[PDB]
Amino acid sequence: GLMQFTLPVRLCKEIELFHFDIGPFENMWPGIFVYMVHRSCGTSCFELEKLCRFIMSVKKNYRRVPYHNWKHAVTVAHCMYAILQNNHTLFTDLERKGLLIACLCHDLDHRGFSNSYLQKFDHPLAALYSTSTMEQHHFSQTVSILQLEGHNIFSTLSSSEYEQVLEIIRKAIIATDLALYFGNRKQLEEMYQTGSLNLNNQSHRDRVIGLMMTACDLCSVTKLWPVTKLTANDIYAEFWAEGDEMKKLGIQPIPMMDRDKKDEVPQGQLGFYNAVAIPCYTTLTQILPPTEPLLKACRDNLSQWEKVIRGEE
Ligand SMILES: CN(C)c1nc2cc(Br)ccn2n1
Ligand SMILES: [Br-]
Ligand SMILES: [Mg+2]
Ligand SMILES: [Zn+2]
Repeated sequence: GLMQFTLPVRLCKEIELFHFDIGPFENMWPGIFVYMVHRSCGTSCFELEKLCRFIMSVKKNYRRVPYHNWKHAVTVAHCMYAILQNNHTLFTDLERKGLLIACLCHDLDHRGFSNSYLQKFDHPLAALYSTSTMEQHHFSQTVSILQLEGHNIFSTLSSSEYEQVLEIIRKAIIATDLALYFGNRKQLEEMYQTGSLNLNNQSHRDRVIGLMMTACDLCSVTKLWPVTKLTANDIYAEFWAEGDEMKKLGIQPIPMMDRDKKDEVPQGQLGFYNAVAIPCYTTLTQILPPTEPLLKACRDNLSQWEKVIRGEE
């Protein structure tokens, strides 16, 4: 009970900032996650023995793909940590517990392919779940791991608190389906501007937690330019692999995914910052003013992609 995790000074300070990079030392990522849980939640939220066993089973069930991997899991959990710490009083005990676990689990057993590719492939998971295919699988794997002997980090919740936290985690993971993001932000935009947004309305919290999840999931666009630039390589390596597999099914992939059309990437990143990222962190800043640094960092990187196009790097 008296066993804190402590990090080296540079990490101890930088981890509090939205733009923190968890680094290339895999073996430190579990301790980073626990540190965050302890400061975000308490030293008491989870039995350390069970948490550690839950973390290492979650790690095992992320695959060795270029981007949708264990590092992404922890990166996305860190962004949620930064949002929760800069918005101390807005979130219940259960939400703080549930959301860091949601973020760590959100891409469990991802194979590096989109919901579209599963459906064109006719992957079994596409028959089991017609929408938010991978996201329903990710929630399914989370529940599977939670039910391994020794792994129930929630065992000390009441029956009804347990049901609420698994419901927070399910909606949180489903919301990482970018197809659902557009409508979810449109509604939050209207609710904010007409003044009807009410954080005591459960259906409204759900929407706001969904946007937080989109923001954490996209947080690679809110890092320092060199982190953003190198992560984009990993993202495009999955896209081009998926484009290769589309060609194998006899389908010309969208250009984003065509490795013959790399030249078009900087313009494609422009489109994405403008269509998805900027609107996402704008609406999030409006709802949760202290998340402004994510918007500012996102704008800085949009500006960096504009420079790539103009031939200035
Ligand atoms: C090109 N689009 C779909 C895309 N998706 C992402 C997600 C993140 Br994080 C960063 C860049 N991109 N680029
Ligand atoms: Br990126
Ligand atoms: Mg995902
Ligand atoms: Zn993700």
